[PDB]
Amino acid sequence: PKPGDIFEVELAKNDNSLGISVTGGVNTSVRHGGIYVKAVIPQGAAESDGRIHKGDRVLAVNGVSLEGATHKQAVETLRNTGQVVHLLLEKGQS
Amino acid sequence: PKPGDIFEVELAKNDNSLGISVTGGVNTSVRHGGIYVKAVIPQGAAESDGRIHKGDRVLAVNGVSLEGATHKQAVETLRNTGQVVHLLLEKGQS
Amino acid sequence: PKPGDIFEVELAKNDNSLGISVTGGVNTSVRHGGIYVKAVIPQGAAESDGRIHKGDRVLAVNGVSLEGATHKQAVETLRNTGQVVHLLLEKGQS
Amino acid sequence: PKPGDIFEVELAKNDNSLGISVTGGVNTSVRHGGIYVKAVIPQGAAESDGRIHKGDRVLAVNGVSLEGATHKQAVETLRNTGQVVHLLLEKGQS
Amino acid sequence: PKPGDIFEVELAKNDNSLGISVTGGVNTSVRHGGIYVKAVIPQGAAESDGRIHKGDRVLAVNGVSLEGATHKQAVETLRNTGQVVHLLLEKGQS
Amino acid sequence: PKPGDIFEVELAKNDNSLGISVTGGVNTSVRHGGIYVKAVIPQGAAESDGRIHKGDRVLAVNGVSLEGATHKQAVETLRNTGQVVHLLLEKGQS
Repeated sequence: PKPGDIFEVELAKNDNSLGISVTGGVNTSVRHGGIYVKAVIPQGAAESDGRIHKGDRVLAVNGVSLEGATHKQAVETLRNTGQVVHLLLEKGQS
Repeated sequence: PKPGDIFEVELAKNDNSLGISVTGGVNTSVRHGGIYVKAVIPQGAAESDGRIHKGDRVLAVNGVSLEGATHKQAVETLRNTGQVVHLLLEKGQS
Repeated sequence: PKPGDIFEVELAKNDNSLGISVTGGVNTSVRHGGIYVKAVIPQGAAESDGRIHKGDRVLAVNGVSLEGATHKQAVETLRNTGQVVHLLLEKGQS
Repeated sequence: PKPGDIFEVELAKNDNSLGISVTGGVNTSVRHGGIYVKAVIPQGAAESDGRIHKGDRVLAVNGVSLEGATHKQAVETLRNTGQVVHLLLEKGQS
Repeated sequence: PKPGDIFEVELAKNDNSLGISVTGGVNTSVRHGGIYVKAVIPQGAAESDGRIHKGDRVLAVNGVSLEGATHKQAVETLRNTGQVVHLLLEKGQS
Repeated sequence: PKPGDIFEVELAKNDNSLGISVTGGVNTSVRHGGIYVKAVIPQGAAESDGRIHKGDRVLAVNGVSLEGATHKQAVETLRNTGQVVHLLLEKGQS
């Protein structure tokens, strides 16, 4: 994808983690309060898969929008998932 | 989804089980012979994922309709899959 | 698709009709009480498209299951759509 | 869909209009700057289709995110499309 | 999409044309015997839609691969469709 | 699917393998340089899943076309993936 493009992934966890950290939330001044990929963890699931990078916006998890989520809630939403997770993203770096 | 809506999931097994029991089949008097989720097994894959609930109808597995399946046939169709399974469902009533 | 396979189409109406007649519904003795394609109307939209054939089962319209529909209800659901309609189907026999 | 659910539509224009008006954008004082459906025009494309309503958020158009878009920019993004437009939404009216 | 990316479009015809011309086929010496977009016709459907460009590869039409098609067969496959057509493409080089 | 149909799968690895061996690539004399399933490994991931068979063509991996791939490039593309891999295929003859 190009920056700005929507894309979706079915991401399998490794070590029961998606291998990303997130930044943002409505409680934050992070732009518009969105949830963004802060970092892909070395040798983690996201990195091995290769489609998600720092800067991508996480729009939804398993069919549910993250709109209105505080940081705590976004993290919890990502954790409260099974071994394969459906993620909807916008490609960052535009 | 709301009751009646179509949804799809890619569900990873836990210890080779999707963690759902089903009821129904053409051989039964259940509704019109359809395959429905009887229970989401505690601690299982379907429960962790959080999208599938008791009463949802399973319409297809890995791209093949369950039409005409007996109960036994549906159970075996669900078992005879790999580690991640594509499921097409209709959301049940609350 | 082969018989039994799930497929979907986005079908544009010709002169406000999808060009399919249906058979079945829970008030009939058509198998499983399902809604099936009775005919692909000559010169109509479904015929021109080429993917839908007599005997295919219509599972959903614009994201909403036809589960439990009477014949009349199914016909209305098809008719109460805009110009392009999303249809979910099961490929029929022979 | 339930409020908060992601959904997508392929919507055909009527009289070269999708038959919805929008509110919001980065510059505006509305809802985190996101783009929301303000109204569905009577007899219009979106109304006939029946899947989009006031309050839904428009996440993307033809594969491209509306993220960071101003009002004018969003309104034009919607206009510079062809006869059928792919829309990604979040169901509103919690 | 970036060059090499898969993308899909539901394209409504304008004046009964998709507004694209193609090059290639197993009877030509075009690379891989593939079918490529030769031109997008000014003011046509593809151009208004904005997602398809010269050099993109057409992988499939309405669910069917163009693998092994001669040039005339590819053209006919494109023509022998309804008012809205599902196209699977690979993004070409710019 | 029928021969020539497009299908997609989300395939989970078993013991870090997709359970398929492929043949072809631009450097080979196989077909028109495409990447094809040579075998599915007994008791492996692809076999258990049941949708991919010898002769199917792999068109893309995780959203990126295998156009122009040498064999070694194709294999590396398959390997440089996470635990669940999105594959786009054309159903082979028979």
